Amino acid sequence: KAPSHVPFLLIGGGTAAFAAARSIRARDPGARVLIVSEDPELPYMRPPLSKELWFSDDPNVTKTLRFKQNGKERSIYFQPPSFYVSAQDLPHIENGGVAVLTGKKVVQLDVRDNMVKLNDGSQITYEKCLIATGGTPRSLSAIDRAGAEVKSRTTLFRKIGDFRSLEKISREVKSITIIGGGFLGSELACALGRKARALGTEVIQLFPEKGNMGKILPEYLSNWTMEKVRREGVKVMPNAIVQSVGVSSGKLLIKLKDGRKVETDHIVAAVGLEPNVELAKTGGLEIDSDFGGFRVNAELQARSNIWVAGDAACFYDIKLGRRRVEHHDHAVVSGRLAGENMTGAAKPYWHQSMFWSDLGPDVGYEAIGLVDSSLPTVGVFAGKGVIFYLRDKVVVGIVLWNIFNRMPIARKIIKDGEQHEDLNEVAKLFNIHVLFQ
Ligand SMILES: Cc1cc2nc3c(=O)[nH]c(=O)nc-3n(C[C@H](O)[C@H](O)[C@H](O)COP(=O)(O)OP(=O)(O)OC[C@H]3O[C@@H](n4cnc5c(N)ncnc54)[C@H](O)[C@@H]3O)c2cc1C
Ligand SMILES: Nc1ccnc2cc(Cl)ccc12
Repeated sequence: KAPSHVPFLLIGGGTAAFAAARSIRARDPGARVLIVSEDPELPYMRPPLSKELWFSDDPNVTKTLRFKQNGKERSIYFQPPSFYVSAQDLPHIENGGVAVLTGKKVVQLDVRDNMVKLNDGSQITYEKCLIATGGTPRSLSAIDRAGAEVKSRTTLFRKIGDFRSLEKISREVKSITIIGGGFLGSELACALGRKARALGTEVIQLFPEKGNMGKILPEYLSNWTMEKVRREGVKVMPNAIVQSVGVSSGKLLIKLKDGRKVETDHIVAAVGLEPNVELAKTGGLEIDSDFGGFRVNAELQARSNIWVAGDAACFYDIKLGRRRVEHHDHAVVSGRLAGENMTGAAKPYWHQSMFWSDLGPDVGYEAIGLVDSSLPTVGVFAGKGVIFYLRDKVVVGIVLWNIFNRMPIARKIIKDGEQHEDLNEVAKLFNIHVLFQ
């Protein structure tokens, strides 16, 4: 099936890989691109798995994997199978194409010989290679010590299969507990909260921070967000640190360090991500000790014929410094950029990528740049506002709270690197006419 040589080899079949394949095909007409994906599915977008797919009117959504966005229905897959060609035919099809080798994992990378070895022993030589391996969900040490019973009833949410299995659980058990206050955990709490209001079931979200998104948003806005999640039918337990997890009367028992105890039927752990850097060993590729991931330069390049994009890429931002970003749009932007550089562009990361979060069709966040609650922040509000994240009197990150269609404005503010004595005048650029942290 897999040919012996391919011009463009993309390792990983996710968002960054697909954006690169499209970019390569657009920049190099007739290009022959092979995606190798350990997952059995073709490249698909993940944001819907914690959002639109749960708010669908169609009860066959679990099968169709179609969702309504404003309002137009679409598939979770980036392209239908008709868009792709088979790997075996990729060398011979006139004017080339894009092929996906599913159910196959690259286990060895030989940088000197421009070659990889798959889990089945097959070997593929390449001319240009992209590493777009993404990451694997983290787990809690308390769950790793809890035993097989607890582990079998704990979900690490990332893939289509995780959505299908958790959606079935939401219709079978009476209580689900989400561990993690980040965007994924909070989105899933709002999604399961909607499903639980109709079924009369329970949804719990606990995390160590004082409020939802506490590591991202300032405290005043994190607390406002916590109240909104609570009003979606969720029992939110802030300031909760898990000490142990066990099984009691057939139910899961979560013991917190502060003495509280939570009984539940199923657990969903949304506690971050680890970059998939296993190939750095055989490949002799540098890993970044500070941010994790493959260390690459501003052009996303690691070695002469190897680039890295997406969640796994720790890159140099010429304006904001060395970073590693784990956002959907960043995978598209960095994958597209890598693709262009794999066809001779030599372009640095320049167009900043944005990210967003929806806590239902009511609350919506957009953000861009260096967004960290540790940085000093200035928030101008009017249920609506903009949060400026500062560094040396220069806005380095922006959060748009219920403000839409103004990302190009935020992108220009950060690019300009200007200093501002009255950020209230900058807030007017977002149609905002007070809080510090
Ligand atoms: C449920 C969910 C909701 C999200 N919602 C949002 C959102 O609303 N907004 C936002 O900005 N971001 C969101 N994100 C983040 C965004 O989806 C990720 O940043 C994006 O998917 C990263 O793209 P990627 O190509 O780098 O990695 P991935 O999408 O993880 O793709 C990597 C693929 O490569 C495979 N792979 C790994 N190693 C190998 C190997 N050795 N050989 C072969 N294949 C391999 C992995 O199995 C995976 O299939 C969400 C993520 C999840 C999971
Ligand atoms: N709404 C989001 C914004 C950014 N990053 C996210 C990562 C995950 Cl895993 C889930 C949701 C996200």
